[PDB]
Parts: sequence; C-alpha cells; structure tokens
Amino acid sequence: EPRAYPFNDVHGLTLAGRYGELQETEPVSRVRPPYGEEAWLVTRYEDVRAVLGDGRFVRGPSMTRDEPRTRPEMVKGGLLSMDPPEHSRLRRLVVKAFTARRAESLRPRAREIAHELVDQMAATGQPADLVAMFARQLPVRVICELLGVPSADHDRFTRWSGAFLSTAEVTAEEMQEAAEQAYAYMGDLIDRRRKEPTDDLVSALVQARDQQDSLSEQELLDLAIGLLVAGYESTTTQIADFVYLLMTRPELRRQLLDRPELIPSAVEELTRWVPLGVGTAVPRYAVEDVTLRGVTIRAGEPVLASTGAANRDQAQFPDADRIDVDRTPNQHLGFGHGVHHCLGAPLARVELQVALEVLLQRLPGIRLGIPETQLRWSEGMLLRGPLELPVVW
Amino acid sequence: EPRAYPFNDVHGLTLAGRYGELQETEPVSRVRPPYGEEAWLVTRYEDVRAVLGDGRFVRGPSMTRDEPRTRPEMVKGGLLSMDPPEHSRLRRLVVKAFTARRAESLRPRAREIAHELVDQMAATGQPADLVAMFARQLPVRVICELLGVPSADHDRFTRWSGAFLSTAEVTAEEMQEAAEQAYAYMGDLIDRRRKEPTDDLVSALVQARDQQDSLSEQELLDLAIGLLVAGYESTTTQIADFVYLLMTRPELRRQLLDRPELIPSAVEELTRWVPLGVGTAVPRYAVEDVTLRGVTIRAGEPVLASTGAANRDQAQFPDADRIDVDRTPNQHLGFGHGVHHCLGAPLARVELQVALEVLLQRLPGIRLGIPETQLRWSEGMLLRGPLELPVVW
Ligand SMILES: CC[C@H]1OC(=O)/C=C/[C@H](C)[C@@H](O[C@@H]2O[C@H](C)C[C@H](N(C)C)[C@H]2O)[C@@H](C)C[C@@H](C)C(=O)/C=C/C=C/[C@]1(O)CO[C@@H]1O[C@H](C)[C@@H](O)[C@@H](OC)[C@H]1OC
Ligand SMILES: CC[C@H]1OC(=O)/C=C/[C@H](C)[C@@H](O[C@@H]2O[C@H](C)C[C@H](N(C)C)[C@H]2O)[C@@H](C)C[C@@H](C)C(=O)/C=C/C=C/[C@]1(O)CO[C@@H]1O[C@H](C)[C@@H](O)[C@@H](OC)[C@H]1OC
Ligand code: HEM
Ligand code: HEM
Repeated sequence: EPRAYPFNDVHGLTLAGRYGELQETEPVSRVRPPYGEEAWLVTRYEDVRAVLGDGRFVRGPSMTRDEPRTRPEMVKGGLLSMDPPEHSRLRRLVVKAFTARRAESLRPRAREIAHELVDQMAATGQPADLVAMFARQLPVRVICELLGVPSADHDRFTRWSGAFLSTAEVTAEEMQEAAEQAYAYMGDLIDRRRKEPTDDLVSALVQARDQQDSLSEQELLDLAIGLLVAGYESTTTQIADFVYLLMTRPELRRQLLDRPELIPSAVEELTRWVPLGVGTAVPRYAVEDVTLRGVTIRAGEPVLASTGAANRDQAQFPDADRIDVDRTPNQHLGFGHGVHHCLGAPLARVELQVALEVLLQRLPGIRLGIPETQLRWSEGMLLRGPLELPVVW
Repeated sequence: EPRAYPFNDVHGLTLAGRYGELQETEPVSRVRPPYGEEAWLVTRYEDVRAVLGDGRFVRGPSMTRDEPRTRPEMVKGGLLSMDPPEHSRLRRLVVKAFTARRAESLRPRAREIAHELVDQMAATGQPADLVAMFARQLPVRVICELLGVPSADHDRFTRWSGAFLSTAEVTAEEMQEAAEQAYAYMGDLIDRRRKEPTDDLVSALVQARDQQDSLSEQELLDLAIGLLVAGYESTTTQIADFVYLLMTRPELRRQLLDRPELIPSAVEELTRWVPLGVGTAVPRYAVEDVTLRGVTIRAGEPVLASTGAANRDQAQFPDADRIDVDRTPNQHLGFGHGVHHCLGAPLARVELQVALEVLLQRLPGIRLGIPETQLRWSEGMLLRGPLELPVVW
C-alpha cells in the first residue's frame, strides 16, 4: 500500500511523472524505500521548505534508526546528522572562517585549474572523457586550494577522495586505508597551520572564535575532512550534469555562448531544474505530532522532503519544467534550506560558474562523441549523473 | 545541428521530457540515429497517425537504404518491409485465415497455458523469475497453438524461438542452426496440413483464397515463421512491462483485483502508456516531396514516427502521463495504424488480458522480490523491459 520509492529512474535526469501527480493529489504520502523504514514523502515546494526550516524536524534519530535509504549501508555522522544546539555551534564557527568572500577569492585559481584540465584533454586528443578528466578533477582540487593543501599533494588527495565516491569500485579495506591516510595527512596539516598560520581555510578554522568557543582538535579534523567529502561528489556530479545538458539541449548552449554574462543566472536555473538526487533530502524525524497540510506526522516518523520535486513545483515556478536561464525570482531548494543549508554553496556556485565559463571558452563546439543510447549512467543510487562523457569538439 | 536520437534510455520505461518539448515547439525535427542516415523525427499524435496512414510514406527503400536504427546490423524483409500492391495481396490472404474470431477462440487455451506456467513457477519456490518462467513462455506457446504445432513440440519450439530474441546470448552459428531447424520443422508441418487439413491457422493459410489467388509454398513458410517472431518478443516484453507496472503501482493493482472486468480496458490504457520502443516505428520514406506541419520532407528522406510520444501527447489524451484504466476514448497507436497495423493485435489483446487475469487470479499478492532500484533492464536496444523480474507472493 505505500508506493515503492524512489520514483526517479537513475538512467538520466528526467523528473519522474509521479511527482506531478502527487503534487496535485497527495502532496504528503507513504512510500516504501529499498532499505529502512516506511516514510512520509513531501513534494510541494511550500511543504519541503517548511519541513527543512522547521526545528520540529530533526536529524538526530538518524544515529540509531533504520533509515529510509537506497543502499544497504548506513552513512552516519558529520554535520548533517547533528541537531541544534551542537550543530549550531560548529556551523557558527565554520561559517565565520568559510565566508562568501573567501569563496569568491578562489575564482582566479579555479579558472586556472579548469584551464589546465582542458589542456590535458586537448593533449590526449578526442574523444576525451569529460567525467574522468575534468568533472572528477576540478572540485577536489578547488577544495584542496580552499583548505590550503600544498598543490604538490593535490594528485594524491584526488586519489584518496576518489575512494569515498558512491561510484567507486574499491574494497572496504582499500577505502579504510584511504580514510586513515587522508585523516593522518590532515591532522598533520592542521598541526602545521596551528604553529605557522597562512591565509588558507584550515588556518582560519584553527583560529576562529565565537563568543568564547573554538573548534577542538578532533572537530577541526572531522570538519576539514567532511568539507572535502561534502564538497567533492555533489559538485562533480552537477558539473557532469550541466555539461551533459549543454551538449543535449542546443538552445541552452547557444544562449550561453551568445551571452556568457548569463552563466551565474544559468547556474541557479540549472541547480533548480536538475533533480540531482535519486530520492529526497536525508530523512527528518518529527520531534512531536505535527500536522502538515491536513496529514498528521506522529512523533518519531521519518519525513523524506524532495527538493527535486519541490524545485519543479508549478505552484512555485511558473512553467516549472522549462529551463529559463533568465528566470527571476529563483528561490530554489537545490542547496537546501534552514539550519542545514549547504555551507559550501558560495564556493559551489563559483565552481559551477567557472566550469561552464571555461568549457564554453575552450571547447565551444563540445558535444557527445557517442550516441545517447550508449551513455553509461551511475548506479551509485544517491545522485544521478553519467559515469563517462566522451566528448568531441 | 540534428539532435542525437533516441532520447530514451533503455533501462526503464521513462518517457524522455524532450518529446513533450518537441511536441510543443518543433513537432517535426532533424535527428541523428546511432547507425544509418539522418532523418525526420515526428512526435505529435495527429502527425504520427497521418504518417502511418498515408500512402505517400512507403517501406520498400528499407531493403536497400542505410536505415536509421539503434543496432549495427539491419533486420530487413518480412511483411513490414513491403508496399502495396505485393503487401496488400499477402495481408489480405493472412487476415482471411487469421480472424478476430480465431483469436478469441484461443482465450480458453491461453488461460490453460497460463495456469500451467503459474504452477511450474510456484514449484521452483520463491522468489521466481517472472520473465523466464512466465513472460517468455506464454506468447510463444500460444503462437504455437495458433499455428497448430502439436503440443509435444512446444518446448523445442520455444528453445528455437529463443535464439531470435534481441536479448539472446547466442552465437551466429547457434542462431543459424535454430533458424534452419525452425524452417525445416515449419516446412514439414505445412506439407502435413496440406495433405490433411485441421482447424488450425497453418491449415487456414494453405486453404485461403482471394479473387482466385492463394499463398505459395515459400510465402506460407515465411508468413508462418514471420508470425512466430513478430508475435513473440513484443508480447513477452509487454507482459513483463505490464506486470512490472502492476507490482509498482498499488492503486492500479488494487483496482484490477477489485474489478477484474476492468482488465480489457487496462490492457488498452497500458498499451497506450508504455513507451515500449527505445525509438520510433521503423522508418517510412516519402515517395515525393511532402509538407508535414509546414516542413518540407523531400522524396526519399527517412521519417521516424514515434508512437511512444504520440500515445503520450497532451493534445490527444487529457492528462497523458497518467495511467487511468477507465480512459475513454483511447484511440492509441501502440498497435500501429494504416496498412501495416499489427495483424496480431486481436490475439495480443487476448494474451495480455489472459496474462493479467490469471496472474492476479492466482497470485493476488505478487510483488517484487528485490528493490525496484535493483532490477536489471534489457539492452537489446529495440524494446524496453526487464531482463528478470524476481517475484514473491
Ligand atoms: C553522494 C554524496 C555522498 O556520498 C555518500 O554518502 C558516500 C557513499 C559511499 C558509497 C559509502 O561507501 C560505501 O560503504 C559501504 C559500506 C561499502 C561500499 N563499497 C566499499 C563496496 C562503499 O563504497 C560511504 C560509507 C563512504 C564513506 C567514505 C563516507 O562516509 C562518504 C560520505 C560522503 C557522503 C556524500 O559525499 C555527501 O552526502 C550527501 O550530501 C548530500 C548533499 C545530501 O543531500 C545527501 O545526498 C544524497 C548525502 O548523501 C547520503
Ligand atoms: C524487437 C522485435 C523484433 O526483433 C528483432 O528485430 C531482433 C533482432 C535481433 C537483435 C537480431 O539478432 C542479432 O543479429 C546480429 C547480427 C547478431 C546478434 N548476436 C548473434 C550477437 C543477434 O542477436 C536479428 C538479426 C535476429 C534475427 C533472427 C531476426 O531476423 C529477428 C527478427 C525479429 C524481429 C522482431 O522479433 C519483430 O519485428 C519483425 O521484423 C520483421 C523484419 C518484420 O517483417 C515484422 O515481422 C512481420 C516485425 O514484427 C512486426
Ligand atoms: C553542486 C554542488 C552542491 C550541491 C548541489 C549541494 C547541495 C547540498 C544540500 C541540498 C545540502 C543540505 C542537505 C539536507 O539538508 O539534507 C547540503 C549541505 C552541506 N554541504 Fe553542499 N552542495 C554542493 C556543494 C558543496 C561544497 C563545495 C561543499 C564544501 C566546500 C559543501 C558542503 C556541505 C556541508 C558540510 C553540508 C552539511 C551542512 C549542515 O549540515 O549544516 N557542499 N549541500
Ligand atoms: C503486445 C504485443 C504486440 C505489440 C505491442 C505489437 C505492435 C505492433 C505494431 C506497433 C506494429 C506496426 C509496426 C509499424 O507499422 O512499423 C505491428 C506489426 C505487426 N505485428 Fe504486432 N504487436 C504485438 C503482437 C503481435 C502478435 C501476437 C503477432 C502475431 C500473431 C503480431 C504480428 C504482426 C505482424 C505480422 C506485423 C507486420 C504487419 C504488416 O507489416 O502488415 N504482432 N505490431
């Protein structure tokens, strides 16, 4: 009797038709996921937004419950699993050091990195795999620059962080040693920035103060690693998805070639339109009985709030299925909302603006080097994107 | 400048959002297929119906053209490769023998075969592969019945026919040997039926006459074996896809369990809704310059008419993306239209109605035996449906 969920087919970026049907007829409904408990699905923009910004919906039970999810393991911990007030303290300290200014300051280095990755693609010659060569490379190198990892070490961060990808084919024993080595490096680097501060993020976290608090050694170390993981896969996938769309939606490519000044606005409109997630935001749990648009969610029931479906909700975005690079307003939920709203978002926007800008500067004739019927899509089951994008230009 | 086409991915039944965009803004557009010549893609119901019904679009050049298509080899020949008047002669004789009345008379043996397969499937315990044990078994056995293959040879016949499926893992030599034996067998049976007529279809085809004309020895053979192939894979795949939908859409399962008399209507509505083909109907070729929606289609250009998109057109079907078993009217194009309209359609309706009726009658708790997200999909590249459907009940 609950619907089998996810609805989205991972082999592509198409929004499941069942969402539009639910948004009209059963905006809060019962779903059964591949693993974990039955849950409530929330689909409309107002409701998704209410849920994510209502402190009555918490994340803390995720530490002990059998969470609704697509994969048999549970991934627990980090900032996304924490509730106010301990969440709030870490976040206040991180957003103090990790500011929009600091994001903006990395644009010139992000462009240099993107151009170097295109040079390497030019050198290997066509067709070249935009996924392996650019999308999987840029986000992790940019995050290494943000944190302050010396560039001599960026190659091997890339290799370690690759073990933490939901698409990775690694043994659990290889992934564990990748994690031990990553942590050991970062703990060492935090210790070097303590004794001798630089202008990088690790130094600024070591010395951030709020009221009278500061991050502890372990907090620093978890938060640095977390930012790397949080920052990598989601950015890589969304680059791969945006290029894929530029290659398959010709009116969109033409527009941004004609008017590159529309790129920042195009990044917001694609973040809105691409239903990136296979399913929803990580489950929230009702702290007490709450009524949501006539349906009572009892205390402790999990809620799956779809930002995907929300961002395509006709009541909020007129002609919601149209990509309109000049759409205003565009208050989308693609970076979340409320206390857990993406703290990487100013940087992710810079990376996505730079990726588009540079790719269209360098490879304006870019297109798929294979038929779409032969694209391989990711079956990681967390985000939707291509495994390889062979391109010609 | 042409888009790559097909847009659909093979691994599911998702209808590409680009189809709706083209239906609104570019209902006749240039595309490039994975193999063969560039072509015109037609997507509105009116237009696809007009193409398929209009004698100016012929199939004869398929015999010598580099046809737009999804697999490297070409499958040419059979009735579908013919034009009036030779097509007309063959068809008139076939539908003389192969009547709606003959197809209905097979309902009670189809039910018996279906119960037998349910019994065999139940005996292998749960979970059971609904595809291998039921969907790939019913259509070929019923075509065997239709033709008058004696029931003792259905198992061998099923093994030969199996070699012709687009999913088949056979070598070239294996497929040739299967064809050669299937030809000799069918040859032998035709001769046996000429000497001693029975009430089966092979007998009716030997005896059928029209304006004093009749089928030759070679024609009969190729029509007989042609009916087996046209009738096997498509009905098997549509069984699999209908049952997959019933197991994943609980309200649809519920309505048909409550009201089995809705089944006929449901088979129509699902035939409409399911974009069974990866791509379009096989290409038609304009005999002379034709205008279609104000775009000039030059003589000889291939024309890809998407019955998948047509059946999903909002201009024809209110709420076209919604499955409504009581949809009326439902003038869908899932069995083609015009002179090459599916001539097995009455029998396919019988098989699909029987497949639903017997499974829901015997296994009313049937449901997936693994998460939908873990289903494996066919990569035959022609029709879409699951490779395997582990079920429990
Ligand atoms: C897809 C991105 C997402 O990926 C993840 O959640 C990472 C998932 C991988 C698959 C995990 O590794 C697997 O663990 C299994 C026990 C064995 C698998 N192999 C060995 C066979 C192995 O691959 C986790 C456990 C890996 C470790 C290093 C980890 O904790 C990674 C965390 C990273 C989380 C993320 O990078 C960020 O988390 C996501 O952030 C989004 C913004 C949230 O919306 C949400 O997205 C779905 C949330 O997803 C759970
Ligand atoms: C998707 C359904 C479609 O299947 C097909 O079209 C299936 C075609 C498969 C994919 C082909 O098999 C491949 O051939 C390759 C050269 C090698 C591959 N292996 C060995 C690596 C092999 O798998 C073709 C060649 C199979 C042969 C036996 C064949 O001619 C099959 C024809 C079957 C046609 C169909 O079963 C039905 O299509 C029929 O096509 C005829 C040509 C038409 O006249 C018409 O039949 C009346 C039409 O039905 C309405
Ligand atoms: C296109 C790229 C990105 C997308 C689409 C994205 C999306 C999101 C979303 C939707 C959330 C909220 C999840 C929820 O509430 O369930 C989130 C949180 C978060 N993001 Fe991102 N993100 C991206 C890039 C980044 C980057 C580059 C970083 C770091 C540099 C980052 C760091 C984080 C962290 C640490 C959280 C947890 C915040 C908290 O719980 O307080 N993200 N992101
Ligand atoms: C659900 C199963 C079936 C579906 C969805 C289906 C669909 C179709 C379609 C859409 C066409 C027209 C294709 C075109 O014009 O390009 C066609 C043709 C054809 N069908 Fe079927 N069909 C099915 C079952 C059957 C069966 C059981 C038989 C045999 C008894 C059969 C025999 C044929 C033949 C011989 C043709 C070619 C007709 C001609 O060219 O004149 N089909 N079918």
